[PDB]
Amino acid sequence: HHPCCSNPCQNRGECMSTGFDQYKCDCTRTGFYGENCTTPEFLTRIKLLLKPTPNTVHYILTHFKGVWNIVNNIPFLRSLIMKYVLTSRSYLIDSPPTYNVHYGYKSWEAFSNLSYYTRALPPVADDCPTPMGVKGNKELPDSKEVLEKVLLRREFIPDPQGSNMMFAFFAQHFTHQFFKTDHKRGPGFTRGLGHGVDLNHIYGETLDRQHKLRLFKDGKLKYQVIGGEVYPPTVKDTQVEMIYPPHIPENLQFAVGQEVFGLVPGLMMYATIWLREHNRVCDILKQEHPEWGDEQLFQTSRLILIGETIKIVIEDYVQHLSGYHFKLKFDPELLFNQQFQYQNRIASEFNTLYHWHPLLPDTFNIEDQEYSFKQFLYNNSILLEHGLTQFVESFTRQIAGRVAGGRNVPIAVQAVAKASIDQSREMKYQSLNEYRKRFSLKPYTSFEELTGEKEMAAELKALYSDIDVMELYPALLVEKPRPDAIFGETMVELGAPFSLKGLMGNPICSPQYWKPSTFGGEVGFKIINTASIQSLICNNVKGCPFTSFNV
Amino acid sequence: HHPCCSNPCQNRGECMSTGFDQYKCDCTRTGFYGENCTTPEFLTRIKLLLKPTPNTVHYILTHFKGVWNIVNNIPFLRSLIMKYVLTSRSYLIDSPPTYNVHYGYKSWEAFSNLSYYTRALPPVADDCPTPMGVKGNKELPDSKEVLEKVLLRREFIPDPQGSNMMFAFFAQHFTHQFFKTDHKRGPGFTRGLGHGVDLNHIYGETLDRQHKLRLFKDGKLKYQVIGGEVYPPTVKDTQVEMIYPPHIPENLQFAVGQEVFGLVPGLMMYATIWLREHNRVCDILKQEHPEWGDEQLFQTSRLILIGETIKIVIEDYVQHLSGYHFKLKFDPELLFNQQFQYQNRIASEFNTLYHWHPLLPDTFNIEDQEYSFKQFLYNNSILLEHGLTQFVESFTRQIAGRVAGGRNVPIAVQAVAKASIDQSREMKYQSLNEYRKRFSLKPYTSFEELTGEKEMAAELKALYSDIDVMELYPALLVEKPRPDAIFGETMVELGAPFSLKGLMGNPICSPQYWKPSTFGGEVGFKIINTASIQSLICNNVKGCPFTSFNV
Ligand code: COH
Ligand code: COH
Ligand SMILES: *[C@@H]1O[C@H](CO)[C@@H](O[C@@H]2O[C@H](CO)[C@@H](O[C@H]3O[C@H](CO)[C@@H](O)[C@H](O)[C@@H]3O)[C@H](O)[C@H]2NC(C)=O)[C@H](O)[C@H]1NC(C)=O
Ligand SMILES: *[C@@H]1O[C@H](CO)[C@@H](O[C@@H]2O[C@H](CO)[C@@H](O)[C@H](O)[C@H]2NC(C)=O)[C@H](O)[C@H]1NC(C)=O
Ligand SMILES: *[C@@H]1O[C@H](CO)[C@@H](O[C@@H]2O[C@H](CO)[C@@H](O)[C@H](O)[C@H]2NC(C)=O)[C@H](O)[C@H]1NC(C)=O
Ligand SMILES: *[C@@H]1O[C@H](CO)[C@@H](O[C@@H]2O[C@H](CO)[C@@H](O)[C@H](O)[C@H]2NC(C)=O)[C@H](O)[C@H]1NC(C)=O
Ligand SMILES: CC/C=C\C/C=C\C/C=C\CCCCCCCC(=O)O
Ligand SMILES: CC/C=C\C/C=C\C/C=C\CCCCCCCC(=O)O
Ligand SMILES: CCCCCCCCO[C@@H]1O[C@H](CO)[C@@H](O)[C@H](O)[C@H]1O
Ligand SMILES: *[C@@H]1O[C@H](CO)[C@@H](O)[C@H](O)[C@H]1NC(C)=O
Ligand SMILES: *[C@@H]1O[C@H](CO)[C@@H](O)[C@H](O)[C@H]1NC(C)=O
Repeated sequence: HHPCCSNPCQNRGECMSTGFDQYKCDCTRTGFYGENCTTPEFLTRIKLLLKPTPNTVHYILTHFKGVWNIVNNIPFLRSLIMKYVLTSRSYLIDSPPTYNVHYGYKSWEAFSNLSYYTRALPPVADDCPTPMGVKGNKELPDSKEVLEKVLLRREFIPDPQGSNMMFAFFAQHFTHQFFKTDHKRGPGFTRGLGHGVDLNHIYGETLDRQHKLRLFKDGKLKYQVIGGEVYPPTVKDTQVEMIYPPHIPENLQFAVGQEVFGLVPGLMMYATIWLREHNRVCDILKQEHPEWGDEQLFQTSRLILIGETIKIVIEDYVQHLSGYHFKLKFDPELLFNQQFQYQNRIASEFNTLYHWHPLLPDTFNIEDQEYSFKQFLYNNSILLEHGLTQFVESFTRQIAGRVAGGRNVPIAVQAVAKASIDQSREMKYQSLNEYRKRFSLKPYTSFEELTGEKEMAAELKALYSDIDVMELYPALLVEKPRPDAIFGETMVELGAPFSLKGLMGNPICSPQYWKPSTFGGEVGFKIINTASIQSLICNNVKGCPFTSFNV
Repeated sequence: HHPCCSNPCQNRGECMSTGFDQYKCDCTRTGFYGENCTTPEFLTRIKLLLKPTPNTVHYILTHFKGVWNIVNNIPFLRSLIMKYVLTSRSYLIDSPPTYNVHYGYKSWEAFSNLSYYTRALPPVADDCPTPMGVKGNKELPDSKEVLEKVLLRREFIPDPQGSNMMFAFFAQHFTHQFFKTDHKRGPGFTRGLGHGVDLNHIYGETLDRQHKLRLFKDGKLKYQVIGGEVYPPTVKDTQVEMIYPPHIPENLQFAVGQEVFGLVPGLMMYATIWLREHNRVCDILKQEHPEWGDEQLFQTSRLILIGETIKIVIEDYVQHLSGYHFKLKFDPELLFNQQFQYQNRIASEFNTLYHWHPLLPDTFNIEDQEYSFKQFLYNNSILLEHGLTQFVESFTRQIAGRVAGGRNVPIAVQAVAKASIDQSREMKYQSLNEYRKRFSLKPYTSFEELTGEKEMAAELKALYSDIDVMELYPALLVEKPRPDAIFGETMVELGAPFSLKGLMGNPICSPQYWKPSTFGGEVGFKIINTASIQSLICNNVKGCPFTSFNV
């Protein structure tokens, strides 16, 4: 078996076979040396005793509301802090990217082939003696047992942070531009070849789909008017392929950039809101530039919408998820004198950790109705019946589920939850503890320490035996949450570097792009820098209902 | 007409229309302000009073051999100087990239579509009153007339810097991995989607082509053995498409990563040398790693050859061209504490300036024979007849043509020389003087100042009327050379930023890749960091003949 199977190399050191049964660790720039990269250099030892733990940092950022209130009002100070949040998080991501499901060593194939998700840790080699390497039993516990014992919802557990359905649907719509598993090829492959925030879920992944969605007048997207309301055009009108089961009537097959977005009326609500936003931006641009043509109106609006998206995601979405009293800021200039790579490759494990199915409620409650999963799925009649204003007002009020803490996956999606476990193993993911060490976190020393509780911990001990072979995905969903929080530490500490990297990595954030003329002048540039989830709804939904990401 | 037609914004200010007959310049981070970005800030005023001209710096680099001898052997000084070279040149290149032939403003399409070459200057708008904007006549002079009066060789002008045919064929083999114009789509499009030094000219641009070239044993590339010598395998054996006339003997239809390389035996010489190098690195790695299979042997050799290529290009090829007494160094670590983007997009103008037609001799002299272009073209028999040893010995001794200085384009390639002019015009290139200002050079104030001479200057004055509409490509070939140099200022000052950017921008130069484990341990790493043009031939050509890029 591969001499690296036991993952001997510590502290981001890299393992290489040097014979059939010997390895060498490459400790370059890790700040450690010795056979396994565990002897700290003097200056490292100094950093290690002065580094606060992630839990300490969390405490600080979630208390002293009064101090943060002052901090938030000193632009100089707010910038300093926001800069440090960006730099520290991004240093954890390999960029240019390295490994993928087929390459546990760096290769040109893994670097150059955009069809793969990248990998933050290399796969476990095919010939290892146990699924996690050398530890644990020959087989991992039946995934149906893991799912049933510690993942499936008994009573609905509401998110104590107050996340609503506007938030759950925003997360689903936004992340589905960059998590687009290519099932013809397997779970380690993506169809999102732009690998980030390019708004392909609005404009289409390829030029051909974009051209069928565009009106070719005024920079606009095609649309239809139903009952005086603007909605996406149909499949029949556009020839844009969409995934619909065969019983969907032609007039109900809306066409949008992402072909799975007809699956869910919460996804279509966002699709329709963003299509309106693009056309509203074209209108403002045409007023600023009566000399411009359609192609430039269209491309400039798309750049403006990419900036609006990043800005909302940082200052509304991540803000709300963080629970911080510090006010996060979208400001590309904070990086202009730092070392930072303006590029991103989507990581398989970032896709895995975003499988937030416990966020889903037991029913979808719009106005006086409570729809089951079966009535909601595929059913865009519900959208037309109630209308966008009612959808916003209903979803803003309805609470989502807690994600960490265990037993909160709705039964309606049990096959999806089981697939995440199975596919993690097909992709030969290393263990939870290897992933915690990869992200500068202490390994968990027991199931009880992971869960913070006794009963789920004891079920997992019986299922897995050894904490060091506990798997990443189920651990994210059973992990002890922060006090009154939606997530536990592992979710935050992996999720935040992948997220900030992907947001800031965008070329629009680069110094040659981040200038008013990129966006058609100061008016277009202000649209980005003042965008918000409330303004997005206010500008594009009749009556301008109030909204946010909390109930 | 477009109000930016006259190129009103200076100092890398960006021009935008603000109504039908009005523009705004965006002076963001230029160090200038005012309507056209021409009023310098105080620090800018200071930094401009202190900056030496390129010709002063070139003079210092090519004199005081005595001092440079000292500097070359003080590793700390050498590194400090090489560091400054890398950083100051790279800063001129937009990265992430911006314009292309269809987009004279930033857009997602121009960012994301890898089929385009990028553009260092936006194209002249389609509706400008003259080819170059607003200056000059309604039509540029007939390209055949410019070609015949100032470009065509009367008698062969030797390169005074002593470049040889090893150098000339190395330039052509090396640059044709990244200049691969997609003539199906147009001159502003490329088939080299890796946009740099990925060695697709050895390994194939696509995975399907790579797999047909590979042996699948020991990491190796397929090959044949003719009269005891190793050569690339055939088109028949591999089913790899190559460009060859119908008459070529089956066994001379050599198949290599790049489809056009059977065109010229000097290109097949280097293809053959590099195929041998790949398989020799396979043998070294198999010895080091008997545990490794074919796939990892193949990928790790590729990474190693990519490193060897960068190494030789900087320390042999660019060293030679530069004329400097300072010893250039390939060392990724010099950029580790600098701001630098590990990515590259090939510029259309870098392709245009690399049209080094005048390097070609009047005949190709091997051993006793002197072959004409007609006899040399598509003729791999000559390679087999003389053998690689004789190739290297003859090409090392045969001098190449001078590139600048005018009238040195061999007539056998006059059609290609005329195409460079016609296609520059189709891609709506801005003028020489706009390019010189883009790269911080003073615009030429007369045709005489451009050429350093009278007769060509007078022909060009009558052809073009205004120096501000002289064209880039033909200016590079008539420009007054540096003293006994192969190139003028404009060639070196545009060429060096594009070159060093594409060299250092490669992911293998990034801190996560630049580690001995990437290359299979210390043995593979050393192969890279001790590569030269001499060791390349010594290891792979029977008898280990002396070679160099000069004499
Ligand atoms: C972001 C939070 C979130 C939410 C709220 C959510 C809500 C819902 C929902 C009700 C509206 C339904 C019916 C489903 C059903 C599914 N989900 Co999501 N999912 C979410 C995050 C994800 C992610 C991320 C993936 C992987 C997508 C991929 O890789 O293509 C996923 C995968 C799936 C798949 C697998 C098919 C595939 O194309 O990979 C199904 C089926 N699920 N989910
Ligand atoms: C670098 C030095 C160099 C040399 C020594 C050289 C030597 C030779 C040679 C010797 C046997 C022959 C027969 C030709 C003939 C040709 N050259 Co070159 N070329 C060179 C630099 C280039 C470049 C760069 C291009 C554009 C390549 C592309 O875009 O595909 C080119 C283009 C061409 C093309 C067609 C592609 C195009 O873009 O128009 C032909 C045909 N030529 N050339
Ligand atoms: C990168 O940009 C290239 C230049 O735009 C582009 O090539 C172009 O692709 C389009 C659309 O696929 C082809 O045009 C076709 O448009 C309609 C679509 O319904 C067809 O029915 C027409 O008959 C026509 O064939 C363009 O001809 C083609 N232009 C070229 C090759 O110069 C690439 O598609 C873009 N690449 C990517 C990844 O987007
Ligand atoms: C290097 O890390 C390795 C891999 O775990 C260590 O090797 C194991 O060490 C344990 C405890 O000392 C023993 O069971 C064996 O000696 C090792 N196992 C195997 C399979 O060899 C090693 O001791 C660490 N090396 C150093 C020098 O600290
Ligand atoms: C910016 O450049 C513009 C356009 O190139 C200048 O306009 C010219 O300036 C002077 C007028 O005194 C003349 O040389 C030209 O006849 C003018 N041409 C046009 C089209 O206006 C303008 O002055 C520059 N602005 C500044 C403030 O320097
Ligand atoms: C990226 O890698 C995938 C997986 O290797 C490649 O997909 C395969 O293409 C091969 C070789 O042409 C085929 O035999 C199979 O049809 C594909 N295998 C799959 C999908 O798993 C893909 O071609 C690569 N992309 C690029 C640009 O090279
Ligand atoms: C391409 C990826 C770009 C954006 C991804 C968007 C949202 C994901 C945000 C967080 C995932 C879980 C951790 C939450 C981050 C809050 C903590 C912090 O700001 O440090
Ligand atoms: C893809 C880009 C990578 C490599 C470029 C390859 C060759 C370029 C070399 C010459 C173009 C003219 C450059 C002369 C540079 C010498 C001066 C200097 O180093 O500053
Ligand atoms: C080498 C191909 C020459 C083709 C001749 C057509 C162009 C003639 O051009 C003339 O050539 C003369 C001879 O060198 C020069 O003295 C003139 O200045 C030049 O205009
Ligand atoms: C779809 O939802 C509508 C409400 O608009 C409901 O009346 C109908 O029964 C649903 N259809 C299905 C197939 O569940
Ligand atoms: C090709 O080269 C051979 C020598 O190897 C030469 O004698 C022959 O004439 C050439 N063929 C053509 C078509 O010129």
